[PDB]
Amino acid sequence: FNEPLNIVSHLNDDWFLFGDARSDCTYVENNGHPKLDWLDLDPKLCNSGRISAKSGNSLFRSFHFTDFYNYSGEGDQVIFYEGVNFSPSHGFKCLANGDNKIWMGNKARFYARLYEKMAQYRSLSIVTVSYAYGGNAKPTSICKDNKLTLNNPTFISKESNYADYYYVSEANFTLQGCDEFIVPLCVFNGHSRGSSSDPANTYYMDSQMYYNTVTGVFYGFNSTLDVGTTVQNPGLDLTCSYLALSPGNYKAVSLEFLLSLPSKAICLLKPKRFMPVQVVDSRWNSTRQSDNMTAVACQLPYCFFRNTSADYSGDTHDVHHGDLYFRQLLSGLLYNVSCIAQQGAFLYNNVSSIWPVYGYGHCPTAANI
Amino acid sequence: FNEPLNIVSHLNDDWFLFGDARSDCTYVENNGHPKLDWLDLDPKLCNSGRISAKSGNSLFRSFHFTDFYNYSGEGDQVIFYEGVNFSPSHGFKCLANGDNKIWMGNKARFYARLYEKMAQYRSLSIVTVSYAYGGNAKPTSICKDNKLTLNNPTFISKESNYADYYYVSEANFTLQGCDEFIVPLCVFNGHSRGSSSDPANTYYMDSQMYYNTVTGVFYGFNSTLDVGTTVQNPGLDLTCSYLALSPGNYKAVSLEFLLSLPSKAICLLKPKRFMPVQVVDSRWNSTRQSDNMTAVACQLPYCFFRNTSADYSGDTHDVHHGDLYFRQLLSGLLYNVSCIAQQGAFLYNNVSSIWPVYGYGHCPTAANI
Ligand SMILES: *[C@@H]1O[C@H](CO)[C@@H](O[C@@H]2O[C@H](CO)[C@@H](O)[C@H](O)[C@H]2NC(C)=O)[C@H](O)[C@H]1NC(C)=O
Ligand SMILES: *[C@@H]1O[C@H](CO)[C@@H](O[C@@H]2O[C@H](CO)[C@@H](O)[C@H](O)[C@H]2NC(C)=O)[C@H](O)[C@H]1NC(C)=O
Ligand SMILES: CO[C@]1(C(=O)O)C[C@H](NC(C)=O)[C@@H](NC(C)=O)[C@H]([C@H](O)[C@H](O)CO)O1
Ligand SMILES: CO[C@]1(C(=O)O)C[C@H](NC(C)=O)[C@@H](NC(C)=O)[C@H]([C@H](O)[C@H](O)CO)O1
Ligand SMILES: CO[C@]1(C(=O)O)C[C@H](NC(C)=O)[C@@H](NC(C)=O)[C@H]([C@H](O)[C@H](O)CO)O1
Ligand SMILES: CO[C@]1(C(=O)O)C[C@H](NC(C)=O)[C@@H](NC(C)=O)[C@H]([C@H](O)[C@H](O)CO)O1
Ligand SMILES: *[C@@H]1O[C@H](CO)[C@@H](O)[C@H](O)[C@H]1NC(C)=O
Ligand SMILES: *[C@@H]1O[C@H](CO)[C@@H](O)[C@H](O)[C@H]1NC(C)=O
Ligand SMILES: *[C@@H]1O[C@H](CO)[C@@H](O)[C@H](O)[C@H]1NC(C)=O
Ligand SMILES: *[C@@H]1O[C@H](CO)[C@@H](O)[C@H](O)[C@H]1NC(C)=O
Ligand SMILES: *[C@@H]1O[C@H](CO)[C@@H](O)[C@H](O)[C@H]1NC(C)=O
Ligand SMILES: *[C@@H]1O[C@H](CO)[C@@H](O)[C@H](O)[C@H]1NC(C)=O
Ligand SMILES: *[C@@H]1O[C@H](CO)[C@@H](O)[C@H](O)[C@H]1NC(C)=O
Ligand SMILES: *[C@@H]1O[C@H](CO)[C@@H](O)[C@H](O)[C@H]1NC(C)=O
Ligand SMILES: *[C@@H]1O[C@H](CO)[C@@H](O)[C@H](O)[C@H]1NC(C)=O
Ligand SMILES: *[C@@H]1O[C@H](CO)[C@@H](O)[C@H](O)[C@H]1NC(C)=O
Ligand SMILES: *[C@@H]1O[C@H](CO)[C@@H](O)[C@H](O)[C@H]1NC(C)=O
Ligand SMILES: *[C@@H]1O[C@H](CO)[C@@H](O)[C@H](O)[C@H]1NC(C)=O
Ligand SMILES: *[C@@H]1O[C@H](CO)[C@@H](O)[C@H](O)[C@H]1NC(C)=O
Ligand SMILES: *[C@@H]1O[C@H](CO)[C@@H](O)[C@H](O)[C@H]1NC(C)=O
Ligand code: NA
Ligand code: NA
Ligand SMILES: [Zn+2]
Ligand SMILES: [Zn+2]
Repeated sequence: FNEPLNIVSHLNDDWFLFGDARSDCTYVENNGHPKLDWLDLDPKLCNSGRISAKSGNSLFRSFHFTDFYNYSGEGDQVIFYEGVNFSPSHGFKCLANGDNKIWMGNKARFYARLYEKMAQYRSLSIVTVSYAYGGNAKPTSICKDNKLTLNNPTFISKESNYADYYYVSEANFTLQGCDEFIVPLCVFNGHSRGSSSDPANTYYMDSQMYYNTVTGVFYGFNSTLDVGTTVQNPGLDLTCSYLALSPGNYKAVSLEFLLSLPSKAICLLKPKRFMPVQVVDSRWNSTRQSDNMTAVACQLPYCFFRNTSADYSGDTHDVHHGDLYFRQLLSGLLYNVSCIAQQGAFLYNNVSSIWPVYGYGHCPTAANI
Repeated sequence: FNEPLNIVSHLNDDWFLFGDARSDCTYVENNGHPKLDWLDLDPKLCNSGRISAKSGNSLFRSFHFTDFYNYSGEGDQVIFYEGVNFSPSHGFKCLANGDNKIWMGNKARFYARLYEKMAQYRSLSIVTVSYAYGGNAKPTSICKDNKLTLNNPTFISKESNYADYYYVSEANFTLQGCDEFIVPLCVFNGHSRGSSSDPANTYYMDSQMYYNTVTGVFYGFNSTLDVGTTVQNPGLDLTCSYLALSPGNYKAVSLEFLLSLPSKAICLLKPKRFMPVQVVDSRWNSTRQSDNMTAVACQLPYCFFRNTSADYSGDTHDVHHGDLYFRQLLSGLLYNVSCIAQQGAFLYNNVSSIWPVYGYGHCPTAANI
């Protein structure tokens, strides 16, 4: 009786879900498909006011790239069912001889910070960050490929009067109107190039730091790897850490190569008593390559991870949308449960065959009578 | 039935207590006092092998000062009953016109890091940290008063050939043999002085950073305050942050004033599934001044704080040792409890009048039947 259920759910109506096409009731198509057949989410929840979901997008994608959706929502119990729209299938690298594995590392670090913080705050949104820069140089899109253009962090070009990239540069940015801010601090970790026409032996070791002008605390990232931009010595790409910062005026200081600074932040608002987030595995049908970086990110005590036992097997829309087992996993959002724990959700508050571990809510005992 | 108990306890025999005189069975006195009358700990636990406690000491005191006890112990459920041996009663400042409130801030930040980490590791000890320094200058005891001498971090003197303190200096240190290390990164935040004979208008703005040579990550602290070393402009003292670092070779870089680096670290070993620490309020009889910095440090989800409802009222030894209510609070270490939660310990695993919140162990229900 009352065994843990492999679902995501909620203790009361104070919940919120962040998603992609599989939770996006506003997507439109014109064909002979059944209505809303791309959904894993139950159509009854489309008008709940508790969903922020966009076909083709993810939190990581909107945070870093020009393909932007303003994910926003507030709840005590926060659930995520997204991530797949930045995966190894996309194969993103900043440069021709870059490394998607670095980008998978970035994915894991971003989601780990996000989940940790969303166990402690009710409200999430994505805000623009402005800068003040004393020179005439403008932003440059150093990191992109044929389908995605990175725009966070911003990279400022070299000033015209400088002959090389061995310069110090800086700009200030303001973080205002949120309790905490997640921003990226990144570096090209390796031997960077100014231009293709430069001598083979001239390269740069990118350095970047952010400095709080009031408190005087700074966090920094220097290049240490031997990887580069050529076929002979490949592997250079953009490594990012994700910092949780208090409101204030900040100084971005670059000691070598291009200045970078945040253009977007995750805005965190309204502290709550600690409540773990729930994360649903977000993957393709195995005809495409997926990753487990959200699983790497989802750790105790701040996150509970839920997954099915099968390939993602689309019903009518295509192979990648409308899976029976993910539909059943999400069906727990249709009702309240007594307790949400590591093993799953416990429907009833009284007795179970299994002891809940890391239980939240009104949890049952597994004692006799 | 089975209401939460205001005690510290354990789920099984896999527990450990860090303490001071009130848990130290090895202290000796020669008088007409009853045997072991300074203890709050039950004498039955003196030979348990689960206690690391020293009269006159605390974790913070041994971490920072020459009055050192090698606190060491391992357990799944970790309990702390210490802290009072660095308090406002001691009135410690690095300098004549310093600020004990800065030192209380340091106390809170140290214990917050320690409690957080001891919810995630079984084993704690204090290890020495060595350095490599390319100059001839030796350590100097810049921070002390009439009863305490700070020795962590170490401060290296100016080289003889330098005329002033506007120099860059560095030294490397190795962290080896632990899974993680807590070390202090500190700065004199204000207008520092080279010497009393210097012109009134010459002062220094202390800067310090630690840099991981392999990964290239650095963490830094610059001076920003206007406080100083004189009666006219007082308040300068040593502000410290407490960093959790992985094993490796590190570089301490000082851009101004004296170079500082770790001489001691908290050695963290043996990852465990998340289990909150229990902290007992550590204060004097109110004839002396206490602080609540361990309470500020003890936050959810990593720590449960326990306190009595009375002044600390010593029985026979003196006013500061052997309190009835603290004796009863610690008596929970004599037996196992089913569940340890935010409200207190629940003895039985089946039913209670109260729903456990943030429960660990085999927790009861408050449902009917
Ligand atoms: C991080 O990288 C920067 C940029 O290369 C380093 O700054 C230079 O360091 C070298 C020697 O260490 C000096 O010769 C340069 O004059 C420094 N400044 C500039 C503006 O180039 C910086 O030292 C590195 N950080 C650490 C902690 O080693
Ligand atoms: C932290 O403080 C150090 C030491 O004062 C700063 O280093 C100096 O900065 C000024 C201008 O910002 C330069 O004129 C000096 O030449 C710098 N170097 C040295 C060795 O004095 C450092 O800039 C401060 N950090 C930040 C992020 O502002
Ligand atoms: C090419 O792949 C994507 C896209 O990159 O936008 C992925 C979307 N999937 C998710 C999970 O967000 C997919 N949406 C649906 C309803 O099929 C869309 C959609 O097929 C196209 O925008 C229109 O065909 O395409
Ligand atoms: C496309 O390849 C590269 C190159 O290897 O030359 C990548 C460089 N980026 C890094 C991180 O090493 C890029 N540098 C700048 C400052 O834009 C240069 C540059 O854009 C071009 O060579 C044009 O000068 O191009
Ligand atoms: C002066 O205060 C202290 C000390 O600074 O060491 C505090 C000790 N208290 C704690 C809680 O650790 C106290 N211990 C006992 C058993 O009385 C000792 C002790 O009185 C002296 O070492 C010997 O009298 O003195
Ligand atoms: C005792 O007072 C002070 C002072 O104000 O002169 C404190 C200084 N410390 C700070 C942090 O400002 C100290 N400086 C050094 C480098 O030792 C000097 C110095 O020891 C003496 O003046 C002897 O030169 O003394
Ligand atoms: C996103 O929505 C939030 C909530 O209204 C808002 O504060 C924020 O400025 C928006 N961001 C962008 C980039 O439109
Ligand atoms: C950035 O802030 C610093 C410190 O307050 C200031 O000195 C500097 O002038 C600012 N930068 C710009 C471009 O205004
Ligand atoms: C993610 O996948 C890798 C490679 O298969 C594996 O080593 C790792 O344990 C996985 N992590 C999680 C949390 O599932
Ligand atoms: C989820 O389950 C599928 C099928 O069992 C498996 O391929 C996938 O690796 C699992 N996800 C994670 C993050 O381990
Ligand atoms: C993908 O989805 C289809 C259709 O649901 C399913 O039959 C198949 O098992 C899945 N996997 C692969 C590799 O085709
Ligand atoms: C969930 O509980 C709330 C009260 O906390 C109630 O308003 C709501 O109707 C419940 N939801 C369902 C689907 O029964
Ligand atoms: C709960 O367990 C205790 C200890 O065995 C017992 O005294 C009590 O009767 C039990 N209560 C119920 C409702 O089973
Ligand atoms: C403290 O004890 C531990 C455990 O034996 C040991 O590893 C460490 O080196 C000791 N530290 C000092 C400073 O004696
Ligand atoms: C400290 O390490 C750095 C980087 O590996 C090295 O360049 C430097 O020589 C070392 N310092 C000393 C004093 O050996
Ligand atoms: C500590 O004491 C201060 C001053 O009385 C008070 O403002 C603060 O709330 C206290 N904090 C805790 C956690 O008890
Ligand atoms: C513990 O209780 C005493 C007496 O009620 C009180 O003075 C003290 O401030 C309490 N401790 C904290 C940390 O609040
Ligand atoms: C301190 O301890 C004594 C002796 O136990 C007790 O009577 C008194 O109430 C306590 N407080 C003060 C301020 O003396
Ligand atoms: C606590 O439980 C353990 C078994 O987990 C047992 O060995 C021990 O005797 C118990 N302690 C007491 C004081 O009963
Ligand atoms: C637990 O609660 C459910 C729902 O009311 C009920 O069906 C069941 O009989 C209860 N079990 C016990 C032992 O009270
Ligand atoms: Na840079
Ligand atoms: Na310094
Ligand atoms: Zn369709
Ligand atoms: Zn005595």
